[PDB]
This record gives sequence, structure tokens and C-alpha cells, in this order.
Amino acid sequence: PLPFFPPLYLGGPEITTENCEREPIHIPGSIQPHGALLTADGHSGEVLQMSLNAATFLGQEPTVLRGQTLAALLPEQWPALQAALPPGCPDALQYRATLDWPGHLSLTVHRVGELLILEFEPTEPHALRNAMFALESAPNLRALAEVATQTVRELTGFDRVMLYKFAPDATGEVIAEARREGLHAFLGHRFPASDIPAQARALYTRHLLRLTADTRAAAVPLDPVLNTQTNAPTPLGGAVLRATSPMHMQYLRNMGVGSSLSVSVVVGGQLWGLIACHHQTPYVLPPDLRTTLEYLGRLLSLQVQVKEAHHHH
Ligand SMILES: */C=C/C1=C(C)C(=O)N/C1=C\C1=NC(=C\c2[nH]c(/C=C3\NC(=O)C(C=C)=C3C)c(C)c2CCC(=O)O)/C(CCC(=O)O)=C1C
Repeated sequence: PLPFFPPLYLGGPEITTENCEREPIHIPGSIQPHGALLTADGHSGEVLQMSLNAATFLGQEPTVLRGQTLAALLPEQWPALQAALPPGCPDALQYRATLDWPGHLSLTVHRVGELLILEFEPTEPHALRNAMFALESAPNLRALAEVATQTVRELTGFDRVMLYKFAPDATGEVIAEARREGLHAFLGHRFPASDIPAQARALYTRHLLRLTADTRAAAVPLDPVLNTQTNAPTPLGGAVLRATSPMHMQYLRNMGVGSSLSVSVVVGGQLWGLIACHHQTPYVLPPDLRTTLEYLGRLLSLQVQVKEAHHHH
């Protein structure tokens, strides 16, 4: 990725089709409204930043919340959370726990350097393990691609699931499409490299899933916008509740897409393509289904690696 522009809240340039690759998508200082986000110190547990919609999801508000520690707010999680995410642990490692404030809320924690980042969202799978050998017994790559997208579509219920594949020069192709009936096909159509730009592809090699639950949903800011640990922007690259590039949201809206989700197909640490999903209406894929998709993305990743790197016999 080319060196990123400062974010808008630090007086950075407006994003246009000419400057694309340098939008700092990983630091929008805001999240998507269907969840809440705290950041806490990785040693003390003191909550530092807090998305200002946190009231809606946590009972007590930013007026009486950013003081006290994680030890006091999540007393039965804090110990396990620390052991799970030790200092130096990799970015994409995450602690999960379902818990009910007065119910049922999904907690996802990960650490960046010395910051713990906590995502909260409402919540309450084997139909995968069945269509498992359909993937295994697929004759070739095209057949593996169609099985993959049909399978995702059955789990998720999404209107359109595609398998997007990157050429050496970074331009993509929709090599498989499973879709609601009546839609004009993308299957076989090719798109410029800039449609998923270098910085995004890169964020997408080490953060395998990302979504826009609602394409016409205002991002809610973190307060304060900067990490008080550092006085710099907060990395949200690994926070699924991360606010999406407003530019990409426009492109989604133009396609009539209310909800978007993609998962990365990585072959040998090098981004192979994406399972890309569209849905006509705003939709929050539940955390359990997202977990099933991350898993499917890893398996599909390895199935692609053996099937494609044996298009030799
Ligand atoms: C720099 C301006 C941009 C132009 C012009 C553009 O086309 N994209 C631009 C910026 C970004 N795109 C981002 C993500 C992204 N783009 C796509 C593209 C497609 N989706 C489709 O369905 C099809 C064809 C049928 C195409 C070509 C995808 C799949 C993704 C990411 C995955 C997803 O949202 O599903 C992006 C990053 C977004 C983010 O913040 O995560 C930017 C900045």
C-alpha cells in the first residue's frame, strides 16, 4: 500500500477516485451502529475510549463508564481475557465470550500493541459439515468455486454470494456466483484492481473477514477519537464493528446492496480472492455464522491450494 493520508478527523484529504489507495481505512475513529466498542489498557484494564452509542448496549453511559477498570465491569472475563491475549500476541487472535447484561451479548476482544479492543453485539453451523465432502469431491477449481458459493448462500441466506479471484496484476474476476433468481449475472465479469485497492487487499491478508451490516447507517465515533495511550489514531483493522470506507459504501449503495460481507481466501500468505456476499436489505450476520464462515474460508483456502496447484495432472 502507498503511504496513507491522515484520516479526516486529523485534517486529511477528501477521498476521490484519484487518491483511493491512501485512504486510511483501518483508523476511521468510528464503528458501525449495530454494536458498541470499548478500548482498555492492556495492563491496568482501565477503559480509555468508548463508542458514544455504548449507552444503548451496556446500560450505564460514558458519563459514568470511562473511569473504572475491566476487572470491575467484566469480573468473570478479565482473568481469562488476560491469559488469552498476552502482550505480544498476534493481532488476529481474539477472545470470545457470550454474556448477558439485563439479554445475550457477544464479546469479542483482541489486542493491538498495548490496547485491548472490545466489541459488543446482540446474539443467541452443522449444515457445513454435511456439504463438507461436496467441497472435497469437487472435480476441479470451477466446481469447487460453485460449491463454495452455493454452500455460503445456504448458511447465510444472502441474496448473492460470489467467489472473486485476483489475477497476478490485481484485477478480479467473478468465477462463481450463487444468487437469488432474477438478477443480472456478474459471473465472468472482470473488474479493475482499484475496486479493492492495495491498502484494502493488505488489510485483507491479515484480517480475514469484514462486513457492512447496513449501507445507509451513520458511523458512530469513538470518544475520544484518539487512543489516550498514544495520542494517535486507534487501529480498528481487526475490529469487525469497524466503520467501512464511505467510498465503498457508495459503491454498495449503487448496486442496491443493503448489507455486505466478505471473507478472505489466502493461499500461502498471499491473498487469492474473496468470498463476497451481498444482501438487498440491512442485515447483521450473527457471530456464530460469522465463525462458521471464517472456518469455511480457511478450509476453502486450503482446498483451493491443493486443487489449483494440481491443475497439472
Ligand atoms: C478508492 C476509491 C474506490 C473505487 C473507485 C472502488 O471501486 N473501490 C474503492 C475503495 C474501496 N473498496 C473497498 C472494498 C471492496 N470493494 C469491493 C468491490 C466489489 N464488490 C463487488 O461485489 C464487486 C463486483 C461484483 C466488486 C468489484 C469488495 C468486495 C470490497 C471489500 C469486501 C466487502 O465489503 O464485501 C475498500 C475497503 C472497505 C473497508 O473499509 O473494508 C475501499 C477503501
